[PDB]
Amino acid sequence: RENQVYSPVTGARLVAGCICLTPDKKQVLMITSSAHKKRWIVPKGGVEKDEPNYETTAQRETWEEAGCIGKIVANLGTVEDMRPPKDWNKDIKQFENSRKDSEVAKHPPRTEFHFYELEIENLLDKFPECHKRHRKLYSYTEAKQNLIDAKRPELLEALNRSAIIKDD
Ligand SMILES: O=P(O)(O)O[C@H]1[C@@H](OP(=O)(O)O)[C@H](OP(=O)(O)O)[C@@H](OP(=O)(O)OP(=O)(O)O)[C@H](OP(=O)(O)O)[C@H]1OP(=O)(O)O
Repeated sequence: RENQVYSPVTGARLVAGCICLTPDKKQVLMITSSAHKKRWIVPKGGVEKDEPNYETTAQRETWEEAGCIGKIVANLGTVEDMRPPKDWNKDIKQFENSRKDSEVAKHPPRTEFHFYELEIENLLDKFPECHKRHRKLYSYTEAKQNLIDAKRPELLEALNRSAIIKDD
């Protein structure tokens, strides 16, 4: 429903999420997509009109989607979902070409993500989406490949800004 908040500039939907790390920072918590049962992503969801800050949305979504509780130790800033609209590929105009580079035709972002780094304090076996998704820890290398397989580079960018140990 329209409790959703949008960028007043780009009309992008405003989303907050967490990069949930283990205390040793060797692993990150991932959840399976609802629409696509095999795509592994990280907890995130739409900011609602009542919510006073992005941290609120991020910790609410981390609980609802991944039954995870922890403390926010870092602001990982913003990343954007620059996937083109559903209109794309049945359009006449598709790409915009430079002399030494190629780009997708200029379009507004779908989503603006505000990500936080969380240190996991507890994982509970029961949470609101406990039967709708799976949830598992992955090393950096495993995590990175999951996000490419999920076709979500903006989520990998968020992961890369975290303190996750990448030497594994
Ligand atoms: O609201 P959210 O943040 O929880 O995200 C929902 C959904 O939002 P909605 O509330 O408007 O339905 C997204 O729709 P858009 O905002 O992109 O239009 C959808 O992205 P999509 O276009 O299908 O793209 P992909 O599935 O190919 O990535 C996303 O798929 P995932 O991120 O892969 O899981 C879903 O995640 P969730 O259901 O939690 O697993």
